[PDB]
Amino acid sequence: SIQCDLSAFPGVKFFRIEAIFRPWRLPFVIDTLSKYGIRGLTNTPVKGVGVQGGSEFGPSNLVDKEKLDIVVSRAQVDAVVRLVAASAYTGEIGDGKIFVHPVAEVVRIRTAETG
Amino acid sequence: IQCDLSAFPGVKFFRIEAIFRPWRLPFVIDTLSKYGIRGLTNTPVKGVGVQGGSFGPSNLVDKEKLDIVVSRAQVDAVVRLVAASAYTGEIGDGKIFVHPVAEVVRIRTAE
Amino acid sequence: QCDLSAFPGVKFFRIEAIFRPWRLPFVIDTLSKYGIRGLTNTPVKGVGEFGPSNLVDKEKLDIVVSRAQVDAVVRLVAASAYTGEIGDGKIFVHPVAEVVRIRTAETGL
Ligand SMILES: Nc1ncnc2c1ncn2[C@@H]1O[C@H](COP(=O)(O)OP(=O)(O)OP(=O)(O)O)[C@@H](O)[C@H]1O
Ligand SMILES: Nc1ncnc2c1ncn2[C@@H]1O[C@H](COP(=O)(O)OP(=O)(O)OP(=O)(O)O)[C@@H](O)[C@H]1O
Ligand SMILES: O=C(O)CCC(=O)C(=O)O
Ligand SMILES: O=C(O)CCC(=O)C(=O)O
Ligand SMILES: [Mg+2]
Ligand SMILES: [Mg+2]
Repeated sequence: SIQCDLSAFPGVKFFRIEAIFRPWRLPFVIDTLSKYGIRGLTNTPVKGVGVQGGSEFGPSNLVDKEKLDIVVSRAQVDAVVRLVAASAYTGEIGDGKIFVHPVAEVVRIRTAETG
Repeated sequence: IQCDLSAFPGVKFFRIEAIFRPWRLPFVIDTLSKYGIRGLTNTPVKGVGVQGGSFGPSNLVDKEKLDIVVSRAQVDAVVRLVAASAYTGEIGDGKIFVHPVAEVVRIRTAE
Repeated sequence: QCDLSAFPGVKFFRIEAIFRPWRLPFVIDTLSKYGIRGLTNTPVKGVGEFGPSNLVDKEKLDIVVSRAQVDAVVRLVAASAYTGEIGDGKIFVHPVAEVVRIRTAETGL
């Protein structure tokens, strides 16, 4: 099981899960998150390369990907990374990468509610 | 709004990322520009919050994102500015996230 | 010499550069030739009765690297995205907690 190392971020309450994967898997990934009860997410189309350099490389070799950013509590990181990795997986190069980033604060605009 | 940055001692810069209704973008940008905040970066995005949209990809709602990097001391004020201008009073107004930043470099004058 | 000392223990960092779109091919070429192991591109807009505003297209690169590579990569990006006129953009360095490769479940490294 995926175990994310958050030890260099003691006291951080919230993390951002940034998942970049094949565009055709977006509905699967979203269904898996919806079923788990995910409390929100943001989707952006991006382009990129990993270790294999696309397709040296140039802009023409960058490959279309879908990105999701999912801010979750610390306690939910591993579960959510695991769900997104499992849903996005095919077993071939280019299946994606997940970056976990620390978040200092969350503020709901409608209410001014923080934390 | 008070922002808890105690977990990041010694961090000098933060990124304020606001995701909000597209129609409020000109209001948010005007309020920030008038207050003297620069370096705004805008990306259109699609999303859901706690109510699960308008769930599947067709329930994702268009939103506008604005990212601004400020110093630690400026976070609370800039967060408040953004919140006040994005506000409408209805669910779906948006969220603001604050993120630590290690370093800032201006390309035109990089050493 | 990027000051990463408020991030003890953090292994990976994200280099985020926002710059003129016409410089994209050259930035990519430079990083490719130098041997970069990954990047992500996003188009974004800079913000240049309501006051007079203008949205200006820019290109964004996010490049996650190990600590040791941060200064070299920042230097190459700065040099390739430079024109010397006002409006060249900015580079930020952000801490990253974890990196997971989906195909393999491999983390870290
Ligand atoms: N170091 C990195 N920095 C920023 N973005 C990255 C990086 N590595 C990968 N990405 C992004 O994630 C996408 C998917 O990467 P990819 O799945 O090809 O990873 P990889 O490490 O090459 O693994 P694999 O060997 O399975 O292909 C890339 O197209 C790019 O958008
Ligand atoms: N946990 C999250 N992770 C990442 N993005 C999110 C998260 N929650 C909200 N967002 C982004 O912010 C947008 C606005 O969220 P919204 O304002 O609906 O927040 P909410 O917590 O549901 O507040 P409210 O009850 O006022 O609707 C979303 O459409 C999405 O793009
Ligand atoms: O993204 C792909 O579909 C293949 C290319 C790849 O894995 C890479 O550039 O790392
Ligand atoms: O974004 C909206 O307009 C309403 C939907 C919502 O608030 C949500 O999904 O959380
Ligand atoms: Mg790859
Ligand atoms: Mg909502």
